[PDB]
Amino acid sequence: KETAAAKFERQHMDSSTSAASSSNYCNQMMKSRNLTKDRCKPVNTFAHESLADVQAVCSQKNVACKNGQTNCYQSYSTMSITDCRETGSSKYPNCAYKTTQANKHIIVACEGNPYVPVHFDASV
Ligand SMILES: [Cl-]
Ligand SMILES: [Cl-]
Ligand SMILES: [Cl-]
Ligand SMILES: [Cl-]
Repeated sequence: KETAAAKFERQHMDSSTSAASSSNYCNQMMKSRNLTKDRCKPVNTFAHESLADVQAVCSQKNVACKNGQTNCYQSYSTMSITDCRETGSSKYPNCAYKTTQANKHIIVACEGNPYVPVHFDASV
């Protein structure tokens, strides 16, 4: 079974590029990160910062999660991220995604030792 730390890294990390280069970024990344295997994952967000910078968020501004938990952390500075969401024509096994790139603060839930991000809550 995939660990909660590695699951976040597979779903929400993309340090290779600075930003989403094209509209086909999500269609390629959702397939490459195995998020369209048996079901097209409706909403997923990739971060375009180094692994150390996203892991550093857990020791930053402590905020409440959307569900009610107190282990979420908002980043101090705005980070380059891309939100991938299914379009109207998206239907398995032909998953289609909308690519939207913007610079925002990231909010991530952190747990364990070392204290690393496991869930991507939202972006502000
Ligand atoms: Cl791990
Ligand atoms: Cl997400
Ligand atoms: Cl680590
Ligand atoms: Cl998540």
